Amino acid sequence: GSRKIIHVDMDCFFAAVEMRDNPALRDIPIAIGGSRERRGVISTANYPARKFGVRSAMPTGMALKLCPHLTLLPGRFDAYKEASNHIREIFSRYTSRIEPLSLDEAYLDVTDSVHCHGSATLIAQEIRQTIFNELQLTASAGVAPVKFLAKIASDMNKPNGQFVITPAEVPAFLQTLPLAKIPGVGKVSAAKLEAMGLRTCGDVQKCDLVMLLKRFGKFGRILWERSQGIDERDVNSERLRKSVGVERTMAEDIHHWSECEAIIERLYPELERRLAKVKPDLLIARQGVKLKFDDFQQTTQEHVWPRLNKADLIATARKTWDERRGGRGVRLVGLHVTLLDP
DNA sequence: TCTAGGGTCCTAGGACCC
DNA sequence: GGGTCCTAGGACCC
Ligand SMILES: Cc1cn([C@H]2C[C@H](O)[C@@H](COP(=O)(O)NP(=O)(O)OP(=O)(O)O)O2)c(=O)[nH]c1=O
Ligand SMILES: [Mg+2]
Ligand SMILES: [Mg+2]
Repeated sequence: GSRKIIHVDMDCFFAAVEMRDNPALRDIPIAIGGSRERRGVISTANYPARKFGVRSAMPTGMALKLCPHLTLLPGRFDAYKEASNHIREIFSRYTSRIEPLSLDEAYLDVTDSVHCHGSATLIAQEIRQTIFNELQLTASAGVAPVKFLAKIASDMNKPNGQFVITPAEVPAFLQTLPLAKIPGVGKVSAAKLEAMGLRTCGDVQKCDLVMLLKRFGKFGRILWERSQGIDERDVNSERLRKSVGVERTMAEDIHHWSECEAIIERLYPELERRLAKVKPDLLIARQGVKLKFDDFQQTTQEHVWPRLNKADLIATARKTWDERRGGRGVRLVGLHVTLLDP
């Protein structure tokens, strides 16, 4: 009962789309992100820009100090979305067991595919080809017996490549796998783990499960499992959006409620529009707001509420402003909704 | 250099129920 | 005291 799992992952996604649509962007360093003056960060960068050290999540300020000729694009989301719709129609030609993780990424469980003589490797290659014809965008892929290994595999041979891991390669693959490459282990976790001489899955193999649950709860089980190649999570295909939010970071910290209110007036129409798309009657489970202060502490307050409603979001924001700002400057105001359950 | 905006999932206490 | 809902917040992903 080995499953055949594919992870497909578009190369340089936003930047690739911008380079296809404008060829002159191809060989010069580019990134999608907001300007330095807008306090922006980098969404992604093309390869000529990564060469300079530009990365996603990097303050644009730093990107420019690292790469002064950086061309900065604002991003065209409908174009990325269009591409994402296309690559999912392509997957559906191969299986209906498709679990998208974002615009540019999806798991596929092809275990029971009678397609490329049942070869998970050919299906992958054939998906990547056909995405490139049809879209002029390259993708990379990872083939493995479980979700997370397929994900790690998809990074191993990018851009425009793939990587297969068979059950037989699994133990050698894990011995040296750093924990930080496990999805769900980021900076903080990696540092706590490294603080106790745990760097690889091989280090974790040697640990006791009881102590691991004691010092991490459910996370430590997951760590213990994945360190062993164990990942019983099924490719889902039935997931639904749970929430929607709209937030803006000001060029300068605000200090007056009039300013906050004015921000909210512009945020609201945008949230209404985006919600109307998926819930015309605007019916919801919870609505609330978000402030982030100059000490980067962020606070949210949200409450049960039957329908998107501007005035209540403003009143809630005023309470929050008045009750938990303690004279700090404010860098960010946000609106938020929790969707109904079914 | 100076730290986005779109989300998901998990944890933890009190309310509330039984 | 165990479920589960409510609200707040953190880590992480893309
Ligand atoms: C990680 C990340 C990605 N994104 C956007 C831009 C990317 O083009 C897109 C896909 O994410 P990715 O697969 O993590 N990165 P990528 O596709 O640009 O690069 P790679 O080729 O997959 O390494 O999502 C951000 O807007 N902020 C982020 O911090
Ligand atoms: Mg990608
Ligand atoms: Mg991705």
